[PDB]
Amino acid sequence: SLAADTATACCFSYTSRQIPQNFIADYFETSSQCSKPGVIFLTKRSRQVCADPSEEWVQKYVSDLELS
Amino acid sequence: SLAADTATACCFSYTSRQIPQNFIADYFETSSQCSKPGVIFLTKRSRQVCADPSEEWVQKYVSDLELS
Repeated sequence: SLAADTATACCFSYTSRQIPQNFIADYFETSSQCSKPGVIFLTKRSRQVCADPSEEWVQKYVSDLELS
Repeated sequence: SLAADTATACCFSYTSRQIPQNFIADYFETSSQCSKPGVIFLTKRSRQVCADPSEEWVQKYVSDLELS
């Protein structure tokens, strides 16, 4: 099940404060074509939050999502 | 009326063939932070189409949208 082609989402700035984990609904990695490495978190209320893939809390949140 | 911050849409490739103009519903210019200059057209069926801002048919479609 492939996705219809579409503009690419990119992160040009990261959130400076960690999101409460109970807000997190999903995540996905941004394209490498983008200027900066990126993790976009999706909240329960469908807010998009750009995050630094190198930060530990980001890596933790991603891991918790993947292993459940 | 400002917009909630969000991942930035970017175009990393342009459509190679011109869209039928009666398909076009709206347009917007992509951020300059993006790698490439971009016009994203939005079709009646909400398809997103990346287009080269330098091409004449793109400039024409944008003009027709702006002046109506």
